[PDB]
Amino acid sequence: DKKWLGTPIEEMRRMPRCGIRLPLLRPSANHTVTIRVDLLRAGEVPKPFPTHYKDLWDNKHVKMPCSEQNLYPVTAGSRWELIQTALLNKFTRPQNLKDAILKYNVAYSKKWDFTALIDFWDKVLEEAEAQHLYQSILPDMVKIALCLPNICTQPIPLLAAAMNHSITMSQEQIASLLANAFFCTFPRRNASSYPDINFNRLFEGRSSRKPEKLKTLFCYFRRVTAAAPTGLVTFTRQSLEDFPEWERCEKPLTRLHVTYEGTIEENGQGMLQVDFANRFVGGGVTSAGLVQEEIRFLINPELIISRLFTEVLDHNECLIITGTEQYSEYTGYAETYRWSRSHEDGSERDDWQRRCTEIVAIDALHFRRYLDQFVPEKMRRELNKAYCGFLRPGVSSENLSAVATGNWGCGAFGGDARLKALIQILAAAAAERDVVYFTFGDSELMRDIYSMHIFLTERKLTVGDVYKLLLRYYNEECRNCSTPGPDIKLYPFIYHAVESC
Ligand SMILES: Cn1c(=O)c2c(ncn2CCCC(=O)O)n(C)c1=O
Repeated sequence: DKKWLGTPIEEMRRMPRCGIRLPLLRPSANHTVTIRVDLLRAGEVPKPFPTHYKDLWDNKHVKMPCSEQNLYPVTAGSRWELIQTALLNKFTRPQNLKDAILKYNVAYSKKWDFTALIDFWDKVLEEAEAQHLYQSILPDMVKIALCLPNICTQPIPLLAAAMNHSITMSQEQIASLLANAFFCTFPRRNASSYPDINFNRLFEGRSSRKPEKLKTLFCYFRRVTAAAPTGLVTFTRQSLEDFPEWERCEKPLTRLHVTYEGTIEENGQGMLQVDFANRFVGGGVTSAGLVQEEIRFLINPELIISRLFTEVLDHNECLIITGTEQYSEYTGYAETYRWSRSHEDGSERDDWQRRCTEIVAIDALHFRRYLDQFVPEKMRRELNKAYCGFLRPGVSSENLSAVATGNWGCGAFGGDARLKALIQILAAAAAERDVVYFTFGDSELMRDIYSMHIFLTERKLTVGDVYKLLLRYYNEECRNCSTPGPDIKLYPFIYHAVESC
């Protein structure tokens, strides 16, 4: 019968109800705020601050396509003026859009393949859908792109490695920026520690995934150019310098809800939603990937702009994004992913007019050899990564939502689900958060995670006791194991070890 086990999900803390009343929104050395805070009002489009466009062109800020420093060889010409010229033409065929984008990307005229764009327009859409795309959606997208200097007036700092810094910007500013990314306008982003931002890889090859990606993104573009979204989104890079001594951590485990049904994004509303991220945030979203991270970034595209400014994550870092809106629904996953329909996001907004949706990008390690992940160094790494993603310095536990997650770094990256579940349970306990864990049809893993959790909680083991058990497993079954897998599985080992004692 049972579709879930443990603590009822109803009993887990959610935003906005668990939330702290926010401090007043204001810019500081660690918080860039790109709108008029004095004028922020529910239901109104935020007004950019400053009033007039200010340009920085340096290695600490985004290089804006509308910068006077964005030049091209004629004698230098203004590449911004060239962009305007190229994009302010009627498109009636996909080649027209390709050629427009190539006018200010001349160096890529042989490298960039547009097959997926051509096939989407010509071979996937119905004739009327194609016509709507080129008569309405694309010209609307061009106009919001070309409005960039009136919309994004404030230089945007890069979130570079080791910085602890936030950027709070409007959904409207994001929309403008992403339309630019679609038209591949961001300079010096094509030719190494930053993800791709321009959408050029979205247009290449013949993956059956590409039409679904494109439909999902057009769903967003149609929505945000028809009526400006009125909210804000904050991006925070978080870097911890000190990590727990896990073997000494005396904290108790927290509560668990575990289910083989539901999704993170729908069932975990209001909770801290894990993005199973690439270290290059968004991974394959505007190229060939389509698993958990790429899906979330497609259905909540404001996530994608993190790639404009977020340097590759180091082992002690994460990215926390608050306020992204869901614009699409889907079915399937990976090679069966399909766009279903438009989504009307019902989420409340906090006092900064952010949707009460908090997502954290934590990248797992890739394990070439399965046993490599049980090495103490590798276990501590994953614990500390997840801990960084879950910890909110200067917030009490009662104000912290549950963590909504699942088999983080399992699948392509070769992670063990039962290990990673326990790692996350320990990270969460240390950060004083409950765990809501989704196994996506895998009912045996639901029961196993549940049985281990209740076992350890009833015997009141601490984070440190459990971590020492993981060390014993490494020392006794892994370190001098003759074979690809060890003699005894982790969970059975832990049950025998504690029941022994
Ligand atoms: C993280 N995650 C999943 O793992 C998931 C899934 N749906 C099926 N699955 C299971 C994997 C199915 C597949 O491998 O194609 N969803 C929606 C998901 O978020």
